[PDB]
Amino acid sequence: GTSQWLRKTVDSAAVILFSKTTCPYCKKVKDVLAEAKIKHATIELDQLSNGSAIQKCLASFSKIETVPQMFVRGKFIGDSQTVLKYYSNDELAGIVNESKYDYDLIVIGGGSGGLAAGKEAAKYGAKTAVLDYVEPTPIGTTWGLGGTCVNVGCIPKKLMHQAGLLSHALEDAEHFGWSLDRSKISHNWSTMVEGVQSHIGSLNWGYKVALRDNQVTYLNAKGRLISPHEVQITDKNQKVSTITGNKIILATGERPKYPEIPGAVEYGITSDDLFSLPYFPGKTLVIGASYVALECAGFLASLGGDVTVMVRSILLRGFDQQMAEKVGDYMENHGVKFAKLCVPDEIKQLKVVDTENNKPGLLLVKGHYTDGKKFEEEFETVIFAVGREPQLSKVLCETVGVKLDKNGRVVCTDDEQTTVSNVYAIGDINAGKPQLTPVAIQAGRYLARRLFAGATELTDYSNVATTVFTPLEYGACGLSEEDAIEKYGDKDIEVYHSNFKPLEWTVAHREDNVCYMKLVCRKSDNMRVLGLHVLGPNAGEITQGYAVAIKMGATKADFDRTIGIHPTCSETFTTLHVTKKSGVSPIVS
Amino acid sequence: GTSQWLRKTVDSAAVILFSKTTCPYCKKVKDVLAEAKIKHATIELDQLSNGSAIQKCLASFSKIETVPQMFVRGKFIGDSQTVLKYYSNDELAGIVNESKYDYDLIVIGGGSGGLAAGKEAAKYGAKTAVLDYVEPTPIGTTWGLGGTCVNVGCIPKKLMHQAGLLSHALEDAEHFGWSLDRSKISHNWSTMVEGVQSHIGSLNWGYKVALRDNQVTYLNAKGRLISPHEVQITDKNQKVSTITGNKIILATGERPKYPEIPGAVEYGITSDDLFSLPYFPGKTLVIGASYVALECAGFLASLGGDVTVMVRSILLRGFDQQMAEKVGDYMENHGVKFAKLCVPDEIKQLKVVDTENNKPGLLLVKGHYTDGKKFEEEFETVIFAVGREPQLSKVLCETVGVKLDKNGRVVCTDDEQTTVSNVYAIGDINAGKPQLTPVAIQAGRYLARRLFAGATELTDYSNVATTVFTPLEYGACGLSEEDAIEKYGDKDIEVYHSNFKPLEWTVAHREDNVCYMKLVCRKSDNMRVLGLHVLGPNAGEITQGYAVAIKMGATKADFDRTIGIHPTCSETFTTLHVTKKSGVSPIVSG
Ligand SMILES: Cc1cc2nc3c(=O)[nH]c(=O)nc-3n(C[C@H](O)[C@H](O)[C@H](O)COP(=O)(O)OP(=O)(O)OC[C@H]3O[C@@H](n4cnc5c(N)ncnc54)[C@H](O)[C@@H]3O)c2cc1C
Ligand SMILES: Cc1cc2nc3c(=O)[nH]c(=O)nc-3n(C[C@H](O)[C@H](O)[C@H](O)COP(=O)(O)OP(=O)(O)OC[C@H]3O[C@@H](n4cnc5c(N)ncnc54)[C@H](O)[C@@H]3O)c2cc1C
Ligand SMILES: COc1nc2ccccc2nc1CCC(=O)O
Ligand SMILES: COc1nc2ccccc2nc1CCC(=O)O
Ligand SMILES: [Cl-]
Ligand SMILES: [Cl-]
Ligand SMILES: [Cl-]
Ligand SMILES: [Cl-]
Ligand SMILES: [K+]
Ligand SMILES: [K+]
Ligand SMILES: [K+]
Ligand SMILES: [K+]
Repeated sequence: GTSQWLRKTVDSAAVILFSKTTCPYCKKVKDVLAEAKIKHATIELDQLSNGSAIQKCLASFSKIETVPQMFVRGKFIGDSQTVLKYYSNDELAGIVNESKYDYDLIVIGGGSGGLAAGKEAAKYGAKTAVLDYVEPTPIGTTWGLGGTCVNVGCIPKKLMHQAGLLSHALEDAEHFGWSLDRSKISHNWSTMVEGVQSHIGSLNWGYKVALRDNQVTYLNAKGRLISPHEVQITDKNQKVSTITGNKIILATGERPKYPEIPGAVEYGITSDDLFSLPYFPGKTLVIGASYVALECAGFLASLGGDVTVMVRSILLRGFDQQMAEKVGDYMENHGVKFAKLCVPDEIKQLKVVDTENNKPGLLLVKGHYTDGKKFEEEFETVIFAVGREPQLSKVLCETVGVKLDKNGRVVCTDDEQTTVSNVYAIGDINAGKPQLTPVAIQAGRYLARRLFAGATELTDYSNVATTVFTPLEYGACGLSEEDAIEKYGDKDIEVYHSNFKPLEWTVAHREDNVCYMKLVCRKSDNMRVLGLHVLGPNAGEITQGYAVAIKMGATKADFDRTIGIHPTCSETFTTLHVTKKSGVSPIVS
Repeated sequence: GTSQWLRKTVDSAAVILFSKTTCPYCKKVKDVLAEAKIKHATIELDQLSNGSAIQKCLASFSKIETVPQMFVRGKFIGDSQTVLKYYSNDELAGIVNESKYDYDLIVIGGGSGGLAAGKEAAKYGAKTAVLDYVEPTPIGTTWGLGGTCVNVGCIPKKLMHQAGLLSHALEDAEHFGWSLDRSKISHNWSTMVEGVQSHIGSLNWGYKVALRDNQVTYLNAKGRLISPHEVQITDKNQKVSTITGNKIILATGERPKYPEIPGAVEYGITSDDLFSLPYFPGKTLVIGASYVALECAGFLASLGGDVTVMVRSILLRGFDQQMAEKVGDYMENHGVKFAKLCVPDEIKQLKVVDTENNKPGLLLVKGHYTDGKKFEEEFETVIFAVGREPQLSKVLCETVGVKLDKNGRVVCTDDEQTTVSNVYAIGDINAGKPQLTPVAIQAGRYLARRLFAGATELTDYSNVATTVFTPLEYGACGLSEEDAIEKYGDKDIEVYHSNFKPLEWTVAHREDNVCYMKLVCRKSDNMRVLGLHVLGPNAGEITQGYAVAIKMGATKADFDRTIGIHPTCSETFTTLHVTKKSGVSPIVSG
């Protein structure tokens, strides 16, 4: 069962060397290639279970079983003697560039997955193109290379979150003996946005150069797949040309949804517009209850905003709801208001945005609660966070035969492969996968290795940790309590929980018994940890490490036998004893 | 194999119930005991590999193989019919108190290990006493129940560390758009100490109540083992009485050493004195280079102190020295000066401490460098951090026949047992163990279970993670790079490293490529992680989780196959690719 792979590897590899670590002639070929700046895949037969078998099977393609053996785009070019010849003749350099296609890999979308998968392909000799185009938001907002995370996501939102937490640090400082008057300290939104944008601008250029450095051809162009190897590009001048590629990776991501109600698109904004917004939003309504909505509501309120969240049903749908409710209660006792069981019917305009004076406008939101009562209040700014969607109607002609699911997302096999043999899909557009930056990065790299370096390792999308950067952070890894109970049954679920108080909150006179953690375990499987959950400061930092134990199948005994680091929030995970079955209080003393 | 256990368990258990989960009369006995507020051990025979064998073996002690079966201090009390009889007659509270000894357990020392081991013993019906006495420092400083960590260690030092970090928070705030000038903001030492001591006072009281609530007899008394079951106590009035215990746990910990040079004891202080000090130390010398010395130097400097560290040899002896050097370089570019290769010869006094105005005095430190050159500078305050030592009775433990090693520490087996069968030792006095609070707690609890609840689980003292709360924190778990190379050979050691920059430092205009992490792995064992090391903010929070993966034998492949959380410092451990062998640079950029 080796030859299936060898055909797949040889034919799709751009430049590949079948080698050994202990082949003197394999060393000479490697050394030379590096001097000619010729990048390539290297598969070392002496470090594979099936080494013998592959040597004998190469005979099909090369007519010989020796090492080394260099291939270019499916074609055997030779052993060490033949490659050195072409080098001293200078015909080698032009041989490794001979391709049917302009490009070994075209990547449509220069975001988290695209950039990762392009840079990795180029490491193994792939003639690579990244296409990126940021279609503007309704009010005109646009941005540079990087994707959602870099420009309008993880990066700006966490920096603003940090702006938020420093507020409490100013509070905490007086109690820890510092002589500042927190009451006479205000926040300048423009100063903050200047700093955030400055950093994004440098990430934009950083990514431009990363591509240039690794000989990846960046085109600032809308790409459209008109057939399996043809990509139709459209540049800033509307100049429409075609470029050919062997392997196509779709990596186009998603954009914010707007509710289908009058005034939404005209008068309100999304996350896309928030992170470069030139004026303070002022009195703000966030419509939606996802991590984006509460993250944004949280930081706006911490920067002295008047913030209301309108929630259709529940907070953080898809997350453990005990933890979701605790996140919401924190925000509610710390200045964020909620309109529960409420939807928007209409956005009406009272004042237009004053670009002259950097003020926002003024809007009237009409809505209604589930019992039929009316909602009617003024807000300076209205942020929709009611979901994100792909639009491959833009990007793939429906006639190419890439099956999309009911929600517009690409249906892929376990190796990111679409219904077209040479076309792949990664990141937010890959149906069913968790919509996270690190997941788009590991998927994109691991795919590029499989295409261009004969790797077999697939991405593992299971037990992917997360962190919601609400004023009080919520980290998690694996199943919500409710999901564990549905899958294994209540009699098979043991839940260990405890409140805690960060030592930093003691002198600072913050709350006892609001920070909280639990382990959802499975009795019949040695109390296997199915779910880790924590609400407190630096939840991401706390949670991350445990993701490795959970991947490895950590049991409750594994948490117990580990010794804590003192003093930390994290340590309380090493001494949990109170079960939900016991009814004993998780408050601590 | 199993009757050996049953003898050991039944004999040493205070109150124990041989049970099953699906025994209706076992439920009735349990329910009743809980109503009578009678705490006890429960062993469920139907949840053990060896269940059948234990039922048949009870016949030696009880004359029967039924469940349930209740025992008190090695005496069979009865089956369910006999126990429900004794309950309705009210003879039952009587029967569970009968003891040869005043106490099932005396614990000498009410610190991290002692308090943990006493509270746990009482959970399983043990008649328990905790003795705690704080001998005052040379200047007279003293404190409440809780031990070194609570009053003089982890708690006050991290709170002062937090005071330190908020300095940077004030700086970072201006850049994130907040309208304060760091230059017009100073720190009040007394305000800070007031709040820290307030918190310690609440832990002092908290611990006193936790003991009372669990029916543990706290005695504020110097305890002394005069024989294997007899403990001689001496209260604040010098009233010298004796109390008997079945099992004795020594948990007396350590106190600061002073160098044998003139003026050290008279004119200078230690960590014990610092955390309640009524005046800002001002221009300060720390002698020593341990985690205490650099932790204390770091926070003093951050609170506008003029701080110098005198280092005999290297920073953080016993820790990975690449990481130790990087911790020191941070402190050096952030206001801490170092006198390298230097020892103190003399502390001379120029002014006495000004108790009138709560300012310090003034001292002259005379010392010398390893090349022979002189050292002479004025300091307002001089803190010794040159080691801690067991203050254990040095001849008494001999009279009793508890072997101490050459350094004053108790030589124990892997089950915390001393050379006297009924006497145990836990925490910093236990020779060879890591001197850490959570290690003292785990030791104490797991021992109390083994004595009073028939547990067999030992403590695992290996790969116990640490965190040095230097202004830039250093977390670690397992072997230093140099220790791994010495044990396995350099050919077999692969080291993955990378610099990083916290996103929080980007708008804040702090350093690129000073934060640093590495994984020391073993090539011949699937790149098994032998050591994780990290210098950045929240190092303890970062490090903790990985301690569990390493305990379970995490490989590099295990870190790679895990997906990162973005954006965090921790995630950079899920994508390390640069080896030290390759010579490629650790430096990064977005
Ligand atoms: C507000 C917000 C906060 C988030 N916070 C986090 C977080 O903290 N942590 C986390 O892990 N994830 C977070 N995410 C999710 C994360 O941003 C995404 O999972 C990730 O960016 C998606 O990667 P991608 O490459 O699939 O798509 P994207 O990063 O969206 O990249 C797609 C790119 O392709 C462009 N494009 C579209 N069509 C074409 C075309 N035809 N031709 C060329 N280019 C095209 C798009 O405009 C974009 O530049 C957040 C998302 C949002 C919206
Ligand atoms: C400055 C400093 C900072 C530290 N920071 C940390 C940290 O961040 N994290 C960490 O894990 N560890 C830290 N440690 C170490 C930690 O404090 C110790 O490991 C821990 O205190 C050991 O607990 P123990 O029970 O062994 O002894 P202790 O906690 O010291 O308890 C011993 C107690 O017994 C009393 N005693 C002694 N003899 C008698 C007697 N005959 N009768 C009655 N009472 C007696 C003593 O007065 C004392 O109260 C720090 C230590 C210091 C000095
Ligand atoms: C994820 O989007 C939703 N899925 C649902 C599934 C079942 C029931 C309701 C649901 N509501 C939403 C989005 C609206 C909301 O979150 O209230
Ligand atoms: C434990 O203290 C020491 N251990 C050593 C071990 C081996 C060699 C030298 C040593 N010097 C010290 C003394 C403190 C110091 O390191 O400066
Ligand atoms: Cl750009
Ligand atoms: Cl609860
Ligand atoms: Cl500084
Ligand atoms: Cl920070
Ligand atoms: K759009
Ligand atoms: K706590
Ligand atoms: K533990
Ligand atoms: K970084």
